[PDB]
Amino acid sequence: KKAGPVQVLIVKDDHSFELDETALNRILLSEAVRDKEVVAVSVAGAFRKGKSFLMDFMLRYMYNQESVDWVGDYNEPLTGFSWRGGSERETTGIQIWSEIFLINKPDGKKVAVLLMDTQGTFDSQSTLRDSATVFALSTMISSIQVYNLSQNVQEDDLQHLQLFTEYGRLAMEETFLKPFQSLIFLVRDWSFPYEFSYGADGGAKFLEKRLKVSGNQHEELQNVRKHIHSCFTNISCFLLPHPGLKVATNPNFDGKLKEIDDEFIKNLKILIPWLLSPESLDIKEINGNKITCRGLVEYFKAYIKIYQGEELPHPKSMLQATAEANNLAAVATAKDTYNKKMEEICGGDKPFLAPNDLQTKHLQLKEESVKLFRGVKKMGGEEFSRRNYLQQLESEIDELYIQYIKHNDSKNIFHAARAAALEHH
Amino acid sequence: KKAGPVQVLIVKDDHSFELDETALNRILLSEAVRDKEVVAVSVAGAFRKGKSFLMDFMLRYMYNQESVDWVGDYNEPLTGFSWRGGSERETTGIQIWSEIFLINKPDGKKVAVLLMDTQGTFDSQSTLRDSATVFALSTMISSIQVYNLSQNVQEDDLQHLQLFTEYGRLAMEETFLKPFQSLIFLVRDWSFPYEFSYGADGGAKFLEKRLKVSGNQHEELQNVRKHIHSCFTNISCFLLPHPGLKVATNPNFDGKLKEIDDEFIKNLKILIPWLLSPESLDIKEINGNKITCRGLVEYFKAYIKIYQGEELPHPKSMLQATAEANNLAAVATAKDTYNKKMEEICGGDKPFLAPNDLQTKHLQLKEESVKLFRGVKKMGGEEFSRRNYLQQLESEIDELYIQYIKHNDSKNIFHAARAAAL
Ligand SMILES: Nc1nc2c(ncn2[C@@H]2O[C@H](COP(=O)(O)OP(=O)(O)O)[C@@H](O)[C@H]2O)c(=O)[nH]1
Ligand SMILES: Nc1nc2c(ncn2[C@@H]2O[C@H](COP(=O)(O)OP(=O)(O)O)[C@@H](O)[C@H]2O)c(=O)[nH]1
Ligand code: ALF
Ligand code: ALF
Ligand SMILES: [Mg+2]
Ligand SMILES: [Mg+2]
Repeated sequence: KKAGPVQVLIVKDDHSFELDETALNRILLSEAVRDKEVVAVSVAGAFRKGKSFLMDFMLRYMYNQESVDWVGDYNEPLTGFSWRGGSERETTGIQIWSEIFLINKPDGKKVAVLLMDTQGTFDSQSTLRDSATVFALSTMISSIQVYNLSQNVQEDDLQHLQLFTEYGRLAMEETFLKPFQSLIFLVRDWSFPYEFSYGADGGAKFLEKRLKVSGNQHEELQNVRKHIHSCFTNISCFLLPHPGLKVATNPNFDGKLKEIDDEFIKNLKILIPWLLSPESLDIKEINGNKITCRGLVEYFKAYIKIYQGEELPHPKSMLQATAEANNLAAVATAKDTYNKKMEEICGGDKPFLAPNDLQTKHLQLKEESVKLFRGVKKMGGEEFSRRNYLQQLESEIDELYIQYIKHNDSKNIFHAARAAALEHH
Repeated sequence: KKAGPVQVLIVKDDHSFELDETALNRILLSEAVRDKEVVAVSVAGAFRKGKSFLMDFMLRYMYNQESVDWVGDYNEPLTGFSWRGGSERETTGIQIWSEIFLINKPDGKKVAVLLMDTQGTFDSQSTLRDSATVFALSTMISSIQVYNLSQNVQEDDLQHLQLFTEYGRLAMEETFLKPFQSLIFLVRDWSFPYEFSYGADGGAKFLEKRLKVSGNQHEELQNVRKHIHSCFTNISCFLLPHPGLKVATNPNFDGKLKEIDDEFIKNLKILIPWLLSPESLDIKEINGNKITCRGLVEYFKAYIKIYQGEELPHPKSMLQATAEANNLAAVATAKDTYNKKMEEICGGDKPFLAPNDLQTKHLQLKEESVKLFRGVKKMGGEEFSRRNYLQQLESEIDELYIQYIKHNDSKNIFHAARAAAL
């Protein structure tokens, strides 16, 4: 059996997740690797952006780093993880390479290298939770996360990175250390080498500016950068040239280097050993402990079990989350107002109210609190409120009303009995 | 007296917005155009994606429409709205062309055409509110919005469009009609003509598949699409080839067609008249009324005034907004828990409680509700909860306690004169 890609995290059609433990155990629990300290390299980011393609050049280096020309014969097609053109996603879930690479580090340590390829985020078959779970899991498992971006590092990219890494952090053991190790902002099709050079040095200068935290920036900009810095012990950036229009657009392209732009190739041959050379391979650490292949299986099972449950808050889009916050805040105000107004008429220090007098004032105050809730301008507007929050508000007000019923009754328990006795009299 | 770009929506370093009303009035209130029905064409989308570059080719068409060679001499630099390479944003706010084009529609109606160029969203200096205000205002003002995207239409693109259009709808008057008119998904650097042909027909098939609502689709995917369809009376899509690496990467490139990929040019010459030909020009309508240039000016002013205040909720990042929702929900659960636990000992059907016992049970139940609040897993971290919600929750529980003191005291009454009489 030849080495090949192995699907380990499956996303089902109903957006539930399954770990193929058998497949994962077969690769990571073999006698040759299971007790080896593990290096886990992942690539993640927006879909359809060359992630699998890049990983297959990483495989070439992993297999041929001892040869003079690891990058390959210029007529050799690019194989391994499945990659292709087209606007529909190819990789789903998380796949790993079936052959764990045993690599000697300069300090004599023999480490196991795992390569992890991921479903691109934001394809139109996936919920936000699907995309967040894949990104979070790949970040939580990897010791090197290659965050693959197109053309630029935009503010929505940083917000997505923040959301996905937060989602990962929420599923992890509490720790005083940073949750993750190495992040690489890999910018595909960097177009401004005259501004910042292709490679890791122009990348570092670009990203140093782009991620810099200033106490004088708007807190929204500050906090996304603070978050990202807090998550990773090392953050780097590599700017890659466009690979040429043949790579991007020719359907007959199959990965041959003779059809890839030369400056892309030069930088690819710098990028890959920079990421993967024996010196650069950071052993995976979780909660301050170096992890073996066997222990990584355990964390993969632990982490996925959390995401298969419902302990964590659901990832929400900007509009959904803001609409919910807007509605939650207005429900609280409307209910608080109903409470305070009811206290004015049937608080503990107020006289007993006849039941239909209490009912009249409750119905009026309930209506006033519903009109107040409805009047608050909220994202998603009236339709989202009515379907998801109005019934909750009216129901909770009703509950408060029944409490006030009992409070009020307590002040004159014989009201109805005495009334009936007196009506006869 | 040369036409040029005019900054009308000014964005300041403090993230405030200013309308240059003098400049806007000078352009759209002149005698020749003030009473004409207006067509407003905007381009909007992520920053650094060639929006101003595109609009400058729109300018060439708008001036040289009658000519077969409107695209220009192949040695002519591209001028108009400022465009350039570099990773840092150039256009800010909203600028318009100072010359309003007068066009005869096929039915003989003469309309005024306004061209709007916008600050790309998500640049490194902008809050989400900044980006949403620009995108929403340009959508609310334009009758044709070219949503300029790079390479593909991704689900986050649809979510951004939903957020920005929702933010626009929030500032508009209630209506029984769709709020906006024409939207064009312009996919720059479309790389898969073997899957969907370059141009409008390939774009239509591609976008139809992207925006289709299906019954078996997760409702989160359904809902963003239903929103987008509910917002626009016409949604189309154009797939544009990459312009060539020189356009993308050469710092001396200045817009000469001779340095632009011929297949890009071929589709560009189809795109611009497809967008801007007299038949294509959609007269701006707001809530079912066609708008004039003078009417459009008032809406510029009215809409920005709404965004300049705080009547509306602010757009927030996914994490910020989720953290707030998570904490608001946990606060409500904590207080609701305290309420129901207090009802078990001081509800109307419970006996009078000695004040010291009530205090002790309050203190315990408050602490339980605070522990509940703090233990609930939330986005944003424990410090966000502690700094922004914990003390208010404790204070609100303290207020509820006082209500319960009064309910409890009502159960221990003694009237000395009544007792001595009894
Ligand atoms: N524009 C561009 N295209 C690339 C690059 N690298 C690979 N491609 C092309 O991008 C497409 C998607 O590749 P793939 O690895 O399957 O993307 P993935 O979905 O992110 O894994 C293929 O057609 C590749 O030839 C790049 O750096 N820039
Ligand atoms: N890749 C690519 N670059 C383009 C395209 N159109 C223009 N450009 C380049 O994009 C860069 C930014 O253009 P500009 O109009 O200032 O972008 P804007 O910020 O969206 O207004 C310039 O270097 C243009 O030469 C396109 O279709 N594809
Ligand atoms: F679109 Al992909 F791996 F991100 F096929
Ligand atoms: F980056 Al821009 F106009 F969107 F300069
Ligand atoms: Mg892939
Ligand atoms: Mg611009």
